Amino acid sequence: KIHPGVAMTVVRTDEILSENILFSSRASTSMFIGTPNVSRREARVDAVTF
Amino acid sequence: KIHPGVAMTVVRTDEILSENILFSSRASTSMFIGTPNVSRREARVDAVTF
Repeated sequence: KIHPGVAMTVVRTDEILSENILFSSRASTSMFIGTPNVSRREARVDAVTF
Repeated sequence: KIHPGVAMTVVRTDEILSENILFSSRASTSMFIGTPNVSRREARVDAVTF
């Protein structure tokens, strides 16, 4: 336990799970929404999937 | 053609084509019958199979 003639600096990164807030003003972003589309995958004997 | 000192027993199986009679009583089973339905399977360079 003798000190050599050179000192050190240590560096280590740590990770946090954090819970945030988000403010957004009124009427800030504008959206344009379309009508959706259907399409049927071919017939499976017991069920049909759209 | 001298007898070796041991005999042998030979086993064969044989197949017979035959006609048959099947008797089934009255109302022995219940058949439930669903509607027939169609779906495409391939499309080759020339034709389409269903």
